[PDB]
Amino acid sequence: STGSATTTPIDSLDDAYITPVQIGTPAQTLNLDFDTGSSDLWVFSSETTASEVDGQTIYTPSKSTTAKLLSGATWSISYGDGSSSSGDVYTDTVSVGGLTVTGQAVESAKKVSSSFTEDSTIDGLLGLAFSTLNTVSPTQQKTFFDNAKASLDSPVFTADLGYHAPGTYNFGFIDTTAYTGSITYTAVSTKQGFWEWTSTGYAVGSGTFKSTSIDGIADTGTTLLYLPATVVSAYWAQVSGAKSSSSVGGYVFPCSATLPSFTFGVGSARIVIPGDYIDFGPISTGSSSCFGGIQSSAGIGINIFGDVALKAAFVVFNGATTPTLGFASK
Ligand SMILES: O[C@H]1[C@H](NCC2CC2)[C@H]2CO[C@H](O2)[C@@H]1Sc1ccccc1
Repeated sequence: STGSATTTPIDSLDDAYITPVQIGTPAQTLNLDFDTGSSDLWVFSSETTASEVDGQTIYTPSKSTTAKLLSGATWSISYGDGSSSSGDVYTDTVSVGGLTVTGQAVESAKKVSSSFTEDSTIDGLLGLAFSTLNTVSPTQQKTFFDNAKASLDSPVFTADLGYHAPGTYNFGFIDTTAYTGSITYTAVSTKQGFWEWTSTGYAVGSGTFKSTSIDGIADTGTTLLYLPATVVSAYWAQVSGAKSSSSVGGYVFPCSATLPSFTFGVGSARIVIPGDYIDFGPISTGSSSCFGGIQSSAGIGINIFGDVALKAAFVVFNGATTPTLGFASK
């Protein structure tokens, strides 16, 4: 089997991407944030505290003839930005782009934090990291990919995120028309539950490539590119007037600037992030100070190849017995 679904930016800055997902019988379609940095599939629901729902589409398990409460099961998660959600668990039928999993754990939110409430465009998350990170207690549950894997033509999924444009998530096959040149595969460590790999270095604009190992995670659920302070300083030093602002919470730059590209290494291959991918627009409406799309990971504990990096590539999440990651230009 295979599946193929279009993923769409939630706003003009590509702050996140949403992908339609069918849950239950009859289908209830929710727009979920596919997140390769977490392992819970959770949704706004009929159980979510009413004051914490503000325009999201909800899953109503009582209207699904295939929904079954998973007795005694609860979940609770918190993300890097300090947002969180929690609730109870159903199993139900879940389909993505024509690929169907029966008995998928669908984690129904009873509570969500303010950031989730305030984002009307995201109805929940679909985790695609390793199932060892799944938060369901007392019995940990499998991700959609882990449940689908054995049925797939090939045990893989691919992320092809667009810049200011729709893109695609494919399950079970590699669309050889969706990239240029070859896909370069690189080793993954699953020891922290992430698609964790080591980039071979970087360049800023037309500058010389610096060979240096950068361990980080391929994370579709993180908007920006978070890298070591040394690397980030080298990037922003090439932008006149750019500075790290403690008040704003990172590097900002004059909106009149032309940003240089940023290249990262995948083995001997190179992925080039165009400068405009690194522009996240005015810090507040009407400001001429713009927020940068490359930021320091110093306060995080891990480097994160988020959407700013991934959208510059066709990315293969290879879930073979020994997982690997593939990157191609496009
Ligand atoms: O990019 C943000 C995400 N924003 C959601 C998007 C709709 C706007 C969420 C999910 O994860 C964090 O908060 C990351 S920042 C991060 C920081 C430290 C560690 C990991 C990630």
